[PDB]
Amino acid sequence: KVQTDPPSVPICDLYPNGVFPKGQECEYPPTQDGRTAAWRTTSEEKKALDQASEEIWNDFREAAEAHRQVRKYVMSWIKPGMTMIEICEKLEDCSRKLIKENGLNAGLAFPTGCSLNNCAAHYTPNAGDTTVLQYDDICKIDFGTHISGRIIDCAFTVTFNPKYDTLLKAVKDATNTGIKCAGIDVRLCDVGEAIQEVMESYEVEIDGKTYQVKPIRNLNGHSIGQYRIHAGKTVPIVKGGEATRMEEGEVYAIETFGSTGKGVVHDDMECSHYMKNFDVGHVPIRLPRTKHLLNVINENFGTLAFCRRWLDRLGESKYLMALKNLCDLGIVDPYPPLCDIKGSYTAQFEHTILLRPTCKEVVSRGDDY
Ligand SMILES: *C[C@@]1(O)CC[C@@H](OC(=O)NC(C)C)c2nnn(Cc3ccc(OC)cc3)c21
Ligand SMILES: [Cl-]
Ligand SMILES: [Co+2]
Repeated sequence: KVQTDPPSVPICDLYPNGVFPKGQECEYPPTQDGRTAAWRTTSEEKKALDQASEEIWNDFREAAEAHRQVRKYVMSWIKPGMTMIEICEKLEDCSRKLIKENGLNAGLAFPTGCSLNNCAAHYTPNAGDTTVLQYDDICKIDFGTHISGRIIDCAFTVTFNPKYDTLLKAVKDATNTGIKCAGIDVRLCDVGEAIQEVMESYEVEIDGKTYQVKPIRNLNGHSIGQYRIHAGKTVPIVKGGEATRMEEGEVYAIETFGSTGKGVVHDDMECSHYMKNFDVGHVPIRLPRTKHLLNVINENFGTLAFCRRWLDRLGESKYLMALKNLCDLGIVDPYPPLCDIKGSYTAQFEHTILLRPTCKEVVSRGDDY
């Protein structure tokens, strides 16, 4: 009936009637000629539509409340000296409990990113990884929760040295300015341009060197679909892209990455993250270890992302060759860590937003960010 400390009560038990709290609700921006969009908020036609999707928005809100409680707990104990494995296991244990993990009905949407320094995304440790979080590290915590395949993608940056404080502010401001710009009929490239303009208004000094903060050109916000983290609409963080448009009822991950490096990421380091190709259909496999592994993936993850550690915990071993086989057949795709140049520093902030008929909801907003 109230949440414990450390948190252990499922979000579903704290809201016994099943109605989960709304995120930050916002009027859409005015149209570019100048007209207002407040009418959506009082329209019967829009209120009807919105109600027809209530159970959906409610599933996102449950997932979002789990994400707020997990991240508040992580900020309380994450410290240099902890191993990356210990941080991810402690976060994931809490997430499993709060989301009340139940197969594909509720669970973890994707592995815990905890990318360091010049690495921006897609690092989680594999077994045996001895990496320890240090005092000068800049660490992107990116973790996802879901209810019925309704995904919260939300991310923040942890530091301990105040030298990064201005970089964190830039990226936060840039992300908030993306969120503000977003709305129905807005051009995706318009959201990108707003993000860029803000991001580059920021100069930062880090150990006696000055930089203008750059958005990472090839990391992008994106639409979200059911059991589909990246559903094909992509949002730049630089100027230049398609001028296509956000539509009513869609869900977006609005993320920005800021960098003191080239502002471009390349694959580097060993792969931890994998995910079935959403568009591959059924493929009969006779090779027995490869068949078994695909069954394990279909059972436990479907089209959601997973990592090596999550196979290990299911009791699978000596599966690397079978995993490679699935990648080589195109059934599974690998997602290796994405890093800017050696020596650079990268930061991230991200929320999930719902483009409801009646209002824009930053479903994952907290008091924290
Ligand atoms: C994978 C990542 O965290 C970072 C990449 C990003 O995709 C893009 O920016 N794509 C461009 C069009 C090149 C992205 N979108 N969602 N996430 C969350 C996530 C997805 C998959 C996964 O494991 C496979 C983990 C996290 C990201
Ligand atoms: Cl400094
Ligand atoms: Co993310």
